[PDB]
Amino acid sequence: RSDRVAQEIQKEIAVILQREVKDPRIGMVTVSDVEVSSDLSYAKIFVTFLFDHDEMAIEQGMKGLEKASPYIRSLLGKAMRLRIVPEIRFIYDQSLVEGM
Repeated sequence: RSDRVAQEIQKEIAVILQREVKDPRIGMVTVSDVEVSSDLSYAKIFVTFLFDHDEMAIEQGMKGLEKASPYIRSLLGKAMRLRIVPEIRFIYDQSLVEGM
């Protein structure tokens, strides 16, 4: 049943990340996927940043995301109305992207 939670979190965390994260060095934070453990206890949030050329900026953005994790879990909780909100971890997705 982790699929429903993962799908819901992807939907909702996308919205939160677009609205709450404002850092010009990384730009829009996009959610590429979400995986949730079978026990619905943990979630992995794969993300990419609009500006990905400065390695130090990417790191600072990933630290900002971890520092902001408790607040982000609180927003998910409100958005999803879950009794137990999974712990969350952010992972930068280095998968191949074309775009154009």
